Amino acid sequence: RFKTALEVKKERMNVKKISTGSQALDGLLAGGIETRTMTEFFGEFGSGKTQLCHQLSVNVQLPPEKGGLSGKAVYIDTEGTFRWERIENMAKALGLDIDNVMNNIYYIRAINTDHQIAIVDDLQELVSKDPSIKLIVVDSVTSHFRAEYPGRENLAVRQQKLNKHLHQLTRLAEVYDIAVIITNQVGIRIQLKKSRGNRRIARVVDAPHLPEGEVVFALTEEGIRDAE
Repeated sequence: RFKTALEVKKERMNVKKISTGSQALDGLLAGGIETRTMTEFFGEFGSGKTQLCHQLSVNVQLPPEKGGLSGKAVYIDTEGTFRWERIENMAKALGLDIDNVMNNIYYIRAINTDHQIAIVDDLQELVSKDPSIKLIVVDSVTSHFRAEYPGRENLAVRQQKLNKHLHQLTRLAEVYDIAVIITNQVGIRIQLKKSRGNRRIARVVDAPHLPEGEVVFALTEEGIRDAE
């Protein structure tokens, strides 16, 4: 039939969140990763940030009753650490179908700063031609900017470009209703710190709607999960 754009906004405006696989982490996130928002995970190598980028990429495919949005993911690789083998282990843990899972994850390595900005330019067309995409992950988003504008001498210029790039990401998330996650090796900012063994701690460092505080979770062979 013939609708009004107001009906279309009401029918589509509902809060969409994507589970991390850990109930505890979800709690810290008021349910999970949210569309129309950019969420950053930052911390040291192995703190959990990239692993989360792999996990969320599969969970997004899960139906709503299982924590996903029956959507697809784009995984933009900055330092070439993306491993399908991890995606493989995770979709297996959930009993999902591997070839399909892997099939629903667009992937690309951004080789340098200009290619990284170009890719992000191109996503509108991609998410435009394919409405099933509900997740964009940009791992180590600052990597190439730090390597291309090194030192506190170039600090200001670096801040300038990055801010611009990250703005494009926000615009994308809000106009197309997509969840964007960026990670950094160091609206919502989450620090990740190594705890004992495979345990890791997550704490809200910036998020006006999220209660400040931290939680504990684990990096397991099956994926992101609650610590034993």
